[PDB]
Amino acid sequence: PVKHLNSKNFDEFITKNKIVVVDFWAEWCAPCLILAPVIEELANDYPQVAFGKLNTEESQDIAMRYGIMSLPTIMFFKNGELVDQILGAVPREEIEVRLKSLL
Amino acid sequence: PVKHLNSKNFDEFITKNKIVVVDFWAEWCAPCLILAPVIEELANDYPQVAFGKLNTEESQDIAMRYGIMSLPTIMFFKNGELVDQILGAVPREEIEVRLKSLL
Repeated sequence: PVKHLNSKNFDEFITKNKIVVVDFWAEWCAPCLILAPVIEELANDYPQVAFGKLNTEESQDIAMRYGIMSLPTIMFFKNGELVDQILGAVPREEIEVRLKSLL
Repeated sequence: PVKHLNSKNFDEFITKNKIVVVDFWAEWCAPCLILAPVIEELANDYPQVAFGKLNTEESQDIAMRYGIMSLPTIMFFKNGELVDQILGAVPREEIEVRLKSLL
């Protein structure tokens, strides 16, 4: 249920979907890899939210445009606008409380 | 004067050199790219310190071993041991004050 985002489809994803979570990650980032299964299970439980993953090395232009630097970066979008973020691994509860507020 | 480090030569670099600075960076990281010229000029002024750069995407095993997550990460080594770090872009003065303490 988690979309693999790229430079070409990123804008469409956050435009067509009202409430969006984007996981900005990298292959070398241990907390990123650790967080991925929890993002997957959250995507399962919250089909009313669109979840996407953006590999910073793969889509460097998206990473730069958002000034990504601290990983994982979990960004929350509503109506195409960045409304919240989490920097670094956090508990599932941290993500879930922020999701429920946006819903 | 800044060495390009990789998985094979990393340990040697921080072992053979008593005082070392390592710049952990990525191509998509704007503060990383911004900081690179200042690292270069510092390497110029401090030939008594070995400076190296480690591209996280290139040497993922080194990145993971050190639990790198927040970029740029500037790590300071003495006798092969991590003794200080800076997370994120900082002024040159921040790096220079920490360098002078280690010297």
